[PDB]
Amino acid sequence: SEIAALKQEIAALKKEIAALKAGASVQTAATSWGTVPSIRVYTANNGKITERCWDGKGWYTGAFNEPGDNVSVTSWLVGSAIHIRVYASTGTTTTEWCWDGNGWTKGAYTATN
Amino acid sequence: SEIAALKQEIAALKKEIAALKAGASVQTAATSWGTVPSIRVYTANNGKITERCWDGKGWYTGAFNEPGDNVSVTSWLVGSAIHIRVYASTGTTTTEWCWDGNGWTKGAYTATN
Amino acid sequence: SEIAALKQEIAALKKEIAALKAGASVQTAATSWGTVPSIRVYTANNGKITERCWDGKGWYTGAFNEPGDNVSVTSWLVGSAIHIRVYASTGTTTTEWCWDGNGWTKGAYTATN
Ligand SMILES: OC[C@H]1O[C@@H](O)[C@@H](O)[C@@H](O)[C@@H]1O
Ligand SMILES: OC[C@H]1O[C@@H](O)[C@@H](O)[C@@H](O)[C@@H]1O
Ligand SMILES: OC[C@H]1O[C@@H](O)[C@@H](O)[C@@H](O)[C@@H]1O
Ligand SMILES: OC[C@H]1O[C@@H](O)[C@@H](O)[C@@H](O)[C@@H]1O
Ligand SMILES: OC[C@H]1O[C@@H](O)[C@@H](O)[C@@H](O)[C@@H]1O
Ligand SMILES: OC[C@H]1O[C@@H](O)[C@@H](O)[C@@H](O)[C@@H]1O
Repeated sequence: SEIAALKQEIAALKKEIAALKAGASVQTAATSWGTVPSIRVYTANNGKITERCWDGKGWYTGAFNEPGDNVSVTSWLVGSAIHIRVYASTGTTTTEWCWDGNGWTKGAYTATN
Repeated sequence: SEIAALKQEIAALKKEIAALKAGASVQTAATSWGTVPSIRVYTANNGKITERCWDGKGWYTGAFNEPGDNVSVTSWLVGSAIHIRVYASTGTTTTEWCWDGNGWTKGAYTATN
Repeated sequence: SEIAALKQEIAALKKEIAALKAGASVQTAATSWGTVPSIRVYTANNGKITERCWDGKGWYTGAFNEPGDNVSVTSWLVGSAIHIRVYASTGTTTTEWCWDGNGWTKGAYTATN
């Protein structure tokens, strides 16, 4: 019956991986500012984070393009200038990315002192 | 020893799926507004997103009830009117949902132009 | 050929778990306040959530240290006092944690009434 147990094991093994990846989806983060408002939506997909932008008219693709399997975001206004920080994580490594009005740059964030 | 390798493989196979789903949990997103404040907490559970609300007294169930395995949220005030956008993702499909004071509606967001 | 199918099954079984955990990473949430600003970044890692803080000078470790596999956060100001709510989830159990200026405390949030 060992071969029959293998047939059952193969079926259980195909079910266990089908179910894993079936329930798998992309992960997003969002932030907004002003009264219009502007909206930025960051999507982690297959180890890549990309950005979509809304400034009142329609949606378009933003500059942000960095690696990661997970993303979070916060932002604040200095008067009307927007400042954005995006936290991108692969494995156990979190990288901070900074928008301060003139391009994305790597930030000072570290996970442990 | 092939049958013995199968016994070991079955044990490794039961460990590999137990560990996967054991570490699995629901995913949440949160937003807030005002000085009271009001709080909204969105929970993705088994392909369903639902909403819990706090307006200063206690917690209750909100109107939001849409499919998705992942959720993010942002909100803004126009004077004292709250506007909410919720980003719900299943597989590779992200759907935007809009609260503007008179019911949830599907938003214009798309992932690629 | 059953033993040969087992050799193939073992290879498929080692690929299916390698790929799972390979794509696995930590999950983060972020919030900010003021014009400096202050930033708080919460990281869920191996069932533990910890906190990193920025108040204008550099990054340091905060007080927050609670269990969970997933985290979300929101915050608001009452004048200049910061109030924070962190939502920590293990399995299907979401616990709210409250910062109101004098230590973290468990909040009134429940998932269903
Ligand atoms: O004008 C669009 C730009 O807006 C900024 O807020 C950032 O989100 C940039 O990544 C983006 O390219
Ligand atoms: O502008 C650069 C700096 O901005 C601060 O607000 C923090 O986000 C730092 O980690 C970052 O390096
Ligand atoms: O009054 C409760 C209502 O508040 C709005 O902000 C939305 O979150 C609705 O989904 C909810 O039903
Ligand atoms: O109110 C409808 C519209 O509101 C805007 O702010 C964006 O979120 C759009 O994608 C949406 O369709
Ligand atoms: O001063 C640092 C403190 O700041 C508060 O906002 C909280 O984030 C605490 O957990 C933290 O220890
Ligand atoms: O300060 C305690 C209370 O604060 C409120 O804003 C909510 O977050 C409650 O769930 C919490 O118990």
